Amino acid sequence: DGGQIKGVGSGRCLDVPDASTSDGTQLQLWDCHSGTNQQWAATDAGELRVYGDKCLDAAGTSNGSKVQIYSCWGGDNQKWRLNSDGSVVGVQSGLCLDAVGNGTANGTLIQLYTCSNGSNQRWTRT
Repeated sequence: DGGQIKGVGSGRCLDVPDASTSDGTQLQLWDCHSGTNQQWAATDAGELRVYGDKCLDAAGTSNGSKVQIYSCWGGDNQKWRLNSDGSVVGVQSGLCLDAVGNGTANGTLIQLYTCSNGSNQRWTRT
């Protein structure tokens, strides 16, 4: 199924730019809508999937590491702990899904960053 993942601080949704299906495409914030590029399904394997067959994927384990779409393979960089406080924590990195530079505008990129309970690190279903 899946649905929107909205950033608390920005009021904008986790969005694959231009509805690309290309592996390595970095995620962004965008005004929320019903496009398939904003529908994320949480799986039992700990994934957040878009298009049914692409995984939310941490390209690295450090602060500033890009968060991208990528073909699913079961790796720990494609697993996310969905905490009750809105944080979305990468299993491999222990870092939070984070809107780059505390940005809120359309096109703000998504990265990993130290969990700090920031509004740019809190994510809600709608």
